[PDB]
Amino acid sequence: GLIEVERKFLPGPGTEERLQELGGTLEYRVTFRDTYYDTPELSLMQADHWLRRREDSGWELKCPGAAGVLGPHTEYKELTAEPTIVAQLCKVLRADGLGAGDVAAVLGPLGLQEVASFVTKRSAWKLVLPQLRVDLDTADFGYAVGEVEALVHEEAEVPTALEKIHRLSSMLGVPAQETAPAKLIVYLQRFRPQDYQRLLEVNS
Repeated sequence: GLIEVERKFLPGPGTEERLQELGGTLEYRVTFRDTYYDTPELSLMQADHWLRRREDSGWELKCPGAAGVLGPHTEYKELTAEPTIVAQLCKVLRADGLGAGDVAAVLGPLGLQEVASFVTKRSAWKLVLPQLRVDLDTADFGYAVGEVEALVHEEAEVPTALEKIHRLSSMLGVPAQETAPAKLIVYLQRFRPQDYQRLLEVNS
């Protein structure tokens, strides 16, 4: 139950320089491979849940922290304990008690399948005020996207995190009303358009 509060944006030529000028430091660069999973009907995505396997690492379910109330794609609790990931997968897909301690065992009984696997290179920036993060991601299919991010522990901490993230974003030059899609979504646009389209359709 670590809570990610986030705002994606398309980085510009001056993004990194502005981050430096604000006292930000580049903490690490990292390449990782992620495989995303869903049912044929895309039940998780439609529920704004995001299941992936970080290759060589472990599983993660992103669970929306304020569905309905907040605008979408703003707040996620990141589940990494597999017994909890399973419990929650069964909850959203409406399967019963499976008796499952692990996701791999749960994949077939729940009708979950691989929908994407791709490599990302990340530059991870921190701002040391108690801290904000700015990840700059370039996926292996050419899409560059950024994310201003706060990690909190309490849902009570979320309104403040939002304000902080909104304010950092302005200072980086991101128009109040700009949005940018997740890497996964540009992946579907490019390689599985029929899935991208069904997601825009059913979301109307």
